[PDB]
Amino acid sequence: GMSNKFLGTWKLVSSENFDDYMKALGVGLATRKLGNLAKPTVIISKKGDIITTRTESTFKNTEISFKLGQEFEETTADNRKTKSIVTLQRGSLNQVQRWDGKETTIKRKLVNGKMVAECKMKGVVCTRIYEKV
Ligand SMILES: CCCCCC/C=C\CCCCCCCCCC(=O)O
Repeated sequence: GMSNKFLGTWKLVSSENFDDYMKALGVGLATRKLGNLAKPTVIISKKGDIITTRTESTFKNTEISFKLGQEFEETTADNRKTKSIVTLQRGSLNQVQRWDGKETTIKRKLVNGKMVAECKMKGVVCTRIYEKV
């Protein structure tokens, strides 16, 4: 299952290409400006087979709870209503969001104790690095 090394509180220390990733999602300028300034905390916890991923920032908070491999309804930080699935692949916690015939993926993996999130849509790739708090 998911490594217990994912569990805990993570703080964003680096973000590369987030603006173009948000543009690809259809996020408007004012929102992108605040999104680029945000340095969120991400909290990953588990209760039984239910994993919760909570994101906290001054601008927006989000929270998803899911079982691996089972589709769930998600509301994203930019208020998309998606159908999402999280899978485990070679230690990587991989989230796919689908809405209106579109798709984006967020792959979270542990690298030397950091969590690295790779966000992909329409060939635009964003990398966000988090440190454990
Ligand atoms: C990080 C999301 C909350 C704070 C920023 C919200 C600003 C704009 C909403 C549009 C961004 C939606 C995509 C967020 C992807 C975050 C991936 C990650 O966990 O690093």
